[PDB]
Amino acid sequence: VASETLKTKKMEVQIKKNFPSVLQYTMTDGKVMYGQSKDVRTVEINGTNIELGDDDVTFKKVSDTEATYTLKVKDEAKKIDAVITVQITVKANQLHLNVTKIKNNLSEGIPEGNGVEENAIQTLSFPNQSLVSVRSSQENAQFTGARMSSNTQKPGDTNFAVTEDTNVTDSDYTYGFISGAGLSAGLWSNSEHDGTYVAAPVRGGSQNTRVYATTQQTGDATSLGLASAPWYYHRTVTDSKGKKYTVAETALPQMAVAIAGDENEDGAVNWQDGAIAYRDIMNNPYKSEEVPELVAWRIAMNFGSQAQNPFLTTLDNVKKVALNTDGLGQSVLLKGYGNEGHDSGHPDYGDIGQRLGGADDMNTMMEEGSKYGARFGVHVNASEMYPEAKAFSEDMVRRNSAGGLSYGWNWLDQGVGIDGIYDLASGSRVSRFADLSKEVGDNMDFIYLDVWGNLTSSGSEDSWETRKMSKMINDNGWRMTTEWGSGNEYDSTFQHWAADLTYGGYTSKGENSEVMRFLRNHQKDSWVGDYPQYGGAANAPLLGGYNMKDFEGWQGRNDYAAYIKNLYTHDVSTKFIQHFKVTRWVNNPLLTADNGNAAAVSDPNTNNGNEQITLKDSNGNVVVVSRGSNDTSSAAYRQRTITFNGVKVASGVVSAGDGSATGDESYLLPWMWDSFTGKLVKDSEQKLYHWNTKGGTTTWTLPDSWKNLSSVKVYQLTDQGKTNEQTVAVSGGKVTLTADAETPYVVYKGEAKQIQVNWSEGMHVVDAGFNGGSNTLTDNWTVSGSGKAEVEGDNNAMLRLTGKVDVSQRLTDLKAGQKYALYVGVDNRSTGDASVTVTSGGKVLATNSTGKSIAKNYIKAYGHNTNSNTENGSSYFQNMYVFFTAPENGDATVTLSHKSTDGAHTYFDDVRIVENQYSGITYEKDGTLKSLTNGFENNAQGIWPFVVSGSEGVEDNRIHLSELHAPFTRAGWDVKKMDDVLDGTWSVKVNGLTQKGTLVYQTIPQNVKFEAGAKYKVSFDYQSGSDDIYAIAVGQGEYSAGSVKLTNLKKALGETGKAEFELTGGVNGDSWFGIYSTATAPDLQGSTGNAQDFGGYKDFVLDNLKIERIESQTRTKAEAQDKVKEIRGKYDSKRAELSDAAWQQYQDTLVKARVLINKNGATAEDFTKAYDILVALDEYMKLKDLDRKLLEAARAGQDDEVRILMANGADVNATDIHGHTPLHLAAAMGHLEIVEVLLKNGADVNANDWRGFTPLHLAALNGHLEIVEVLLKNGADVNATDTAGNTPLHLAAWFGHLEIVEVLLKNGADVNAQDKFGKTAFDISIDNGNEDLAEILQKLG
Ligand SMILES: [Mn+2]
Ligand SMILES: [Mn+2]
Ligand SMILES: [Mn+2]
Ligand SMILES: [Mn+2]
Repeated sequence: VASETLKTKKMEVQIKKNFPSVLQYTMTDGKVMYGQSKDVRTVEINGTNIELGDDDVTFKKVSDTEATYTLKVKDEAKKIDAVITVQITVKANQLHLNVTKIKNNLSEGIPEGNGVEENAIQTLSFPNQSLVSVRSSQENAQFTGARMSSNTQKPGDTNFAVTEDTNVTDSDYTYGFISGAGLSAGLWSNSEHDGTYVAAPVRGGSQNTRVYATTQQTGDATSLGLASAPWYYHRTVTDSKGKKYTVAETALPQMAVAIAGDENEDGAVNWQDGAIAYRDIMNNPYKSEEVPELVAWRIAMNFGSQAQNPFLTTLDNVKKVALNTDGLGQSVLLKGYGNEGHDSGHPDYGDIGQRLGGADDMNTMMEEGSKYGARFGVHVNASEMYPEAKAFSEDMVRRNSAGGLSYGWNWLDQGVGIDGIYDLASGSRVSRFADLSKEVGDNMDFIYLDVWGNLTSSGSEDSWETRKMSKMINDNGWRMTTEWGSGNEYDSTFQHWAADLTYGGYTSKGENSEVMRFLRNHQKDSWVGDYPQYGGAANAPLLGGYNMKDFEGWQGRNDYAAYIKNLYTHDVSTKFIQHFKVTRWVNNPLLTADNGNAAAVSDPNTNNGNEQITLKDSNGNVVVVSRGSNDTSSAAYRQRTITFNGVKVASGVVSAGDGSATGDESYLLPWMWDSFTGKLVKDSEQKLYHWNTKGGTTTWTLPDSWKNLSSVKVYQLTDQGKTNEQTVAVSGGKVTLTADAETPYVVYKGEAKQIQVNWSEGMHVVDAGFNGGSNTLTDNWTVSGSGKAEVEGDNNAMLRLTGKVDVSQRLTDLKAGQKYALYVGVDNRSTGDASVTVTSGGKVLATNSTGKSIAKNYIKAYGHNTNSNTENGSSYFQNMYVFFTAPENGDATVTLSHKSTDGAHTYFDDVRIVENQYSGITYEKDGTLKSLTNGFENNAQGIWPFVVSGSEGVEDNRIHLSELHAPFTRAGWDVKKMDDVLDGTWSVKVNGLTQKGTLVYQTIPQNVKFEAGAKYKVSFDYQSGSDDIYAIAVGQGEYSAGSVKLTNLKKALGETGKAEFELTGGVNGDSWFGIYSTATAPDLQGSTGNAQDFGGYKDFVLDNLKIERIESQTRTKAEAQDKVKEIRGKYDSKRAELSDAAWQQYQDTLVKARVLINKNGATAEDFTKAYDILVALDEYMKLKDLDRKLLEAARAGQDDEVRILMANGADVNATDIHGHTPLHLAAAMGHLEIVEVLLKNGADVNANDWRGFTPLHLAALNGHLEIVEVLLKNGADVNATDTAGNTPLHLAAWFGHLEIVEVLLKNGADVNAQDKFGKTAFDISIDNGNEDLAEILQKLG
């Protein structure tokens, strides 16, 4: 066989001239490794194997390190005619085989827009190429392979001896290493092939197998050789609509081997030796070099327009974690960074959440946080989208075989699957990442790709697709991170279901492979950590494993202390270990002869034959992690010792990662690296992290570079940073440390200076979140008053006020003459008012206040929800707003204050100053509300003036600000029957909250304040899917069922409806209105499946709210005096006959009104307010259900009972659930003996009900000739169009009566009137099926 030789200082490779093949590798020491010793010249194209002849291969030795081959690959029958150019290069102990050019003589290339390239070279391989091989005739001939396993009970590895009986053909592995005759080598390929896996719950590149092992006979022996799995070149793919595409290669085909001897000098030559060498040739995930620095992983969540975590709050929280960890690196995943929050706006990647502070605040957060070693990344979705998203198009939609939508999940809106192949082949996805790139430049660290591999985008989402997905992302300078534990083996540096050990159970975790973890532990957080509950891989892995907890809303996670406790429990040590590369791993108790690991490295001379891992860095430092015993029944199985350069730095049992049992582990870990590129720090910066689980006193040997010190400085780490400096003596290079249980300490060689932190940079105040300790109330905020101001809270610190106290601070960096919103979270337990006020040189620009807070916080992702115990096991925190214009003066100041000097507490947190164009609030001269309008077009956050109620308890509330994207968000697109937006770009949307029997959302006095005794006209535009599904609720104080007044609303589905009612301020000023979910079931109109959800039958949209004060009539001292006489006469003698709690509320109002009336020097305004309050008291004192019994009396036919209730004092225009007044309920039943008497008492004859009609329509429909004539006399609207369109003339002819038409037309009924349907007066009688009504219609009409 004509050959030639390639040379390096480490080896000489003999290569065949007739094909790109190796005969042998001969190391400097003479050890030889075989290649393909047999004449094998196979080239596979598009699945057809073609054997290449002598005339088909051209050879050129370029240099001593390189050869070029030109392969004439042809098959006329199978439409194959290509020219493959192969390069072979040698470098040190490595060999590379690259396909550098692929010329297709049957194609002019891919037509524009990734059209189908006919006879395209889709796949390429060299079957049984045997680039590297071992024979059964060689000393210790063995194979080690690795496949994907997300199951802690099932290893992904295999280890067996290569014996005469070894028979395999194209056996695929993610990794394969062969060893024998004192040399080991693994094969690397960039192949995107999907194959054999052990356990994986998803696709998304989990099944990437790039090595193919095959046996053949080499005379005497059986030879096992490794080849690369097939490569994809110009692959043809099909979208959900059947449209076919040809997409170019992700990269050209590449492969390599690295020949190793006894690399770890352990006297054995096995896969571990090849693995060490493999690192020099293997692909490395982009930005994997930074993984060891990411000590503090967490998610900062935003959801449902709430803006729970604006970008500049996230920066303050980075500073808090930096102080508590002494500056260890961080990785913050922004979940809901975009659009309205999490699972909103998918897949508009470039739409940075405007309510969070937009791209401007994101960049500030990223640039500034980077100074503290914090990395930032965003949660994106490439599988599901919502109609709101500007990317939503018919082409983007995934469709099924039937041609219908591939529906996603319904929550705030209905998600629709994205056609993944379209999104890739059209260039759509890559332009959306480009949109984000434009916003973030080079500031953002990573992308977090959710769900990829679950098969929502297509039934494929394979390694080829995943590779192209990771490329798009890496090309914009972003490190790849994803959801599923097994997902994206090639490019992911983090799996959420690997790092958050709680999800999915033991079958769905990180990578369970010794081979994979050996090779890449330092490059990823994608392994199995401690979660003993799962067993196997999760029972005290020696290398640790990232254990992720969160404190910023993700899944209601708000516990800061547990977050930090967990960092020091598992993640400091895990990260320390990641600064070293595994070089040896013996006695793995997971690997047995029974699970396919007979040949696994089992040394009885290291660690008593129990598990041990040795790791080293590029500087020759050695870490040794040892398991106390390989018996899971022994207490020692969970005992680990860690040594750094032969010195004990950690010992014990970690507290169980599943939170089941605390341990005893104590450590003194040398942290020698900066939190940036991880370069070594200087001696004055060299530090040790100390942790003692049980607490107590432990003695330790300091690292060698500390042996000559006489003392050390120890600081206890808090949210304030380095505290309680201790000087500890050093005797014989040893220290004694007393530590409290689960408490962090940092040890320095000398005195260390405090990390400089300037709280709330860019937030227009200093320390907006109250994280500066007790000290902020001295240094940043200014306290004045008799009362008490304290920074209370061991978790999320708040401001706690007691008595008369003013906490104030100057506003900075405001834009002169620009409109700003200033909101603060407030929880008021005091009856005395709690205020927010913006002033300029003594002038009050804006003020707002709250009495006792009347609504518990149900926002899951918010820091102070009712599950957070602010005081007495609850949280009533809700954002209180002020709107002002920044002064030209340039001198503005905020004041948080408490008015009454009672004992009760007021809680404030998160002072937010944000540019805002809202101007819908118009006041009176006295400062109270004249009117409020909201089109929801400028909401700083949330559904303001409404606040979310408890129909779903503490949840990621299915209520948010809906966005316009026509035609997709409008009624009529697909199965959609309701508009998301009624007016402008925004509305308040409720999704599927039917049959709750409780309040959905409501106004609160701190947003809308309804003055005791004052009348208001509440009006809004709305859309409700079904009749009686939602209701307007009218209450006083904290909501209690049976204490609220409901008005069930009519179906407005695709047509904006209108609602308006009169609200009278409750005697205690805690009156409000909102939306209530009734008990009646939706009218799904025969919808099946997701159609029930998307349709809108279960939904409620509200827009254009108008609240107007109705100016009352001016009263005299007299009118009011007389009203006290009247009110007391009716309810005095009835002393505790009804209630005792309601007697206190009655007596307190009579005192209030008397004060106003009798104040020496009172005025008409005092007299008319005392009278209006009294009128409202008389209404509260109608506790005996008279109003609900009067309506019950006109119904049944009780002509005698209406007489009793009316005179007694029941409401003249009392309404039921359908807005029927006593006139409506009696005009329809045919009771003239009830209507004649009710009309006399000034009962609203022109009052509109549920269907928008007056008792004219109800007296005409049921066939009452006596009630219609007496109604028109009393001033009934003959020309009255209802919400349904029908006037009293129309409905009179529909049932079957004529007589009414003549009595209506006489009074002035419009015959030319046309309803909403399109029917007129005469047109109705044609389809009636009778000419008995039509005859008198044609005579006059
Ligand atoms: Mn070795
Ligand atoms: Mn706070
Ligand atoms: Mn609007
Ligand atoms: Mn939405």
